[PDB]
Amino acid sequence: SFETRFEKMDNLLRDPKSEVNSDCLLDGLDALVYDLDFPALRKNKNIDNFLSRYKDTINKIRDLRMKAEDYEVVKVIGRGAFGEVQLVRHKSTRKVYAMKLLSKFEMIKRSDSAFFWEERDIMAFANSPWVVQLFYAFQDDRYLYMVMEYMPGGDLVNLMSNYDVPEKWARFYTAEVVLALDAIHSMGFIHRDVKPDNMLLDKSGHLKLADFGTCMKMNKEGMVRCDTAVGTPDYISPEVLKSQGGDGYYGRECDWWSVGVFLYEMLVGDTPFYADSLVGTYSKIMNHKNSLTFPDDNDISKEAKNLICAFLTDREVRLGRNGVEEIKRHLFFKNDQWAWETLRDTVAPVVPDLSSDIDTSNFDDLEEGEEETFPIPKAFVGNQLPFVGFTYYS
Amino acid sequence: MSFETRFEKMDNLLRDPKSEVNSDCLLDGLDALVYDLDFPALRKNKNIDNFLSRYKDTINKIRDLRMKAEDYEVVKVIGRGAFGEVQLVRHKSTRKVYAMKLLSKFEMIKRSDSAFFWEERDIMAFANSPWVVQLFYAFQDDRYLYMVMEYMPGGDLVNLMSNYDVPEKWARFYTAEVVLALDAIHSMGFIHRDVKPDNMLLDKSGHLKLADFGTCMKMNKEGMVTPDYISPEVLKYYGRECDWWSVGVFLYEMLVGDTPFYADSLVGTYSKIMNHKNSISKEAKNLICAFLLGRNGVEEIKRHLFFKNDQWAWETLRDTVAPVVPDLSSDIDTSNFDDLEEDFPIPKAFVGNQLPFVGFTYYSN
Ligand SMILES: CN1CCc2nc(NC(=O)c3cccc([C@H]4CCCN4C(=O)Nc4cccc(C#N)c4)c3)sc2C1
Ligand SMILES: CN1CCc2nc(NC(=O)c3cccc([C@H]4CCCN4C(=O)Nc4cccc(C#N)c4)c3)sc2C1
Repeated sequence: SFETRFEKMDNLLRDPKSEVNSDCLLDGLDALVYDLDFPALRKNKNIDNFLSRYKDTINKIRDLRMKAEDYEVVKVIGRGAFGEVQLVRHKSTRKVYAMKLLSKFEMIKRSDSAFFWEERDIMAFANSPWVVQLFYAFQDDRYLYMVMEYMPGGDLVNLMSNYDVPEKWARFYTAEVVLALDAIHSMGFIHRDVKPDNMLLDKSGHLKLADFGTCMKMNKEGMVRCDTAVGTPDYISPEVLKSQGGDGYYGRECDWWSVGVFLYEMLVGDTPFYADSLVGTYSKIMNHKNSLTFPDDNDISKEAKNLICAFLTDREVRLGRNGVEEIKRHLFFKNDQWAWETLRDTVAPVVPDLSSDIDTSNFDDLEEGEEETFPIPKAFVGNQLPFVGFTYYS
Repeated sequence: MSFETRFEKMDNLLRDPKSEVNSDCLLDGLDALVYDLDFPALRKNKNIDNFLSRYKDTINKIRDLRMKAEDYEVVKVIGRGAFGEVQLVRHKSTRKVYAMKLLSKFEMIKRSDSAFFWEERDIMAFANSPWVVQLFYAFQDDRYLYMVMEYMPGGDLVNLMSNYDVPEKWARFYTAEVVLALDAIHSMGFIHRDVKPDNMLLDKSGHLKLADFGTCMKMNKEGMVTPDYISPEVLKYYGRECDWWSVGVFLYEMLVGDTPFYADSLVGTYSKIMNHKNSISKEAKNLICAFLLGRNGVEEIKRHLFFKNDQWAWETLRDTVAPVVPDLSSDIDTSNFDDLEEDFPIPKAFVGNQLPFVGFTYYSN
């Protein structure tokens, strides 16, 4: 039908979740100009006639649509594998944001050019207080940019380093992670990277997850198949650690292992499977039945020890294997202060004392090293193609 | 400048039908990219493979949704050109009757003539003049370019001169219509470069309107930019005066019966044009020699003694009764059109054969 055709056709161009969205279609024309404008390629009569027709307008569009120049970089608050997070202020609106830039070169070289898609969807369409919001997503020939919600309270690895965390506080932050992970599992995702570095605090001192670059969409049975181990050497689970070609089948239970590791470091001060060599950690995780030992001097309760050991076991005997309510039911979470249904509405243990909209007291100082860039191509390579459709505004 | 104002201007370019980076033109890019990249040799590239696995499925969904040649039923082949043909079509859903021009993408890539259609597109789509054949829809596939236009049931002026012994009264009318038609094209900043009776078509009322614009070119700076109708200055930048030469050639052929510079060999015609100085009314002769004038303005042409008549006025010429009005029995009547017969390689690396056609798609209203 003619009428039904243009109803669906126009639906595909305004939809923010659509692959062929208005802002995603421009990314194609933009990447094409980036990848074709070279002397060797310009020798082609077809490539030359395209560039002479679209280079003029594509430059005007480059100035109009969101660019890195529109943002005033205040301070580098974080640093990752493929980039760094900066505290930015938009030059026109004067709004304060946290911007994460991802190196397109480091992504092409290391063949890791697909991890950002799930993170882009989760942050933009989560609609949960447990997830750091993504306001704008843009790009250029060199980087991918993610203009997100700024967390003035800082990361949790900054909290345990600056405070001697008691059990009362540990009870709160663990319960927040449990509720936050359940929200991610509700969207049908396994985080595969639960660590205090990814847990960030807002202006009120409440927890919300931030790095969703290790997330995977769960199947109808709540499982996932992976030929590659992903996470952090200390927080990684034994079933997801040995995950290789053939034997790489696991559910959401691997995310509960990382909660136990987190609670241990929160109370003991060190990770449970820490070793001076990275291979030593690997062997300790697989031998958790004999490797997991608590220090002789204890500030920690019997129920906290039970909750750690309930999480730090084999997948088939691990806590949370039969719903999230199984975890909520544990004796360690039984308290007089808060309730599960209204946990984010109660007062946080630490509330950040903020003097200005650009306060970075909770983030420890970092150096602002030279990077590599793509060589000129002798023929079409299309290095900008795996990034087409990343641009988001809504 | 400012954030809020940048989003308004960016949204304008996306909706604007005259814009190069229009909504329908942006899809052409993604469409051409899938056409040119989906090959085994190219799919060996990790970047090309990851793009196609992500966009080929959704682009095929769009190809079905967007306008196709399958949406129209071909009634009769009314015309034929160098790179294509003109067919009388009926849109299967709306049942509307149109004239559809096809252009071979292979013939354009081979012969290197992959830019002539751009002026033909802009003139027809954004003219908003009764003197220009309207373009309703413009679409494409991996094989052709399609131009869904206004159908002219009255036919071409070549058929008129062949079927009627054209008197001066008729010649005065059709010449004045061409003059008003060319003035409208010059107003848009375009020079025809090939004004001939084959390009002049008649509507249901018998009124003239120009159609073939493959020889046109946009005016450089102020106003500067095929045989026998070719002007000597073209032969060798020239202005809009070259189109007025072709009007005189047209008026001559309409009254005499033959072209003024006709020769049995094509080479002979070329020499006769350059030697125009040596190669049935006095006022008709005065006009033919005047064009062989109009350099200053169009009013100079209108104020000639040949155009002085009791029948029509220059301001209301298209509103008066035409000399010949086509007798049409049906919406698919092709009596004024003479009958005609009904009837690339896999790349080893990126060639981008669909790239000079990106941005051709147009949808009116
Ligand atoms: C192995 N492959 C799969 C997954 C993967 N993943 C990557 N990731 C990165 O390259 C990266 C860059 C900058 C920053 C971060 C992380 C780690 C440090 C803090 N951070 C925040 O995103 N912080 C934050 C996030 C949101 C808001 C605020 C604030 N305020 C801070 C990560 S390469 C890569 C490759
Ligand atoms: C060297 N280069 C110069 C520019 C150029 N140009 C070309 N041209 C073509 O390929 C072509 C195809 C079909 C039809 C026509 C022309 C000539 C015959 C009729 N016609 C109508 O366009 N007719 C009409 C146009 C609009 C409405 C109706 C009706 N009814 C009829 C031309 S190759 C070429 C290459």
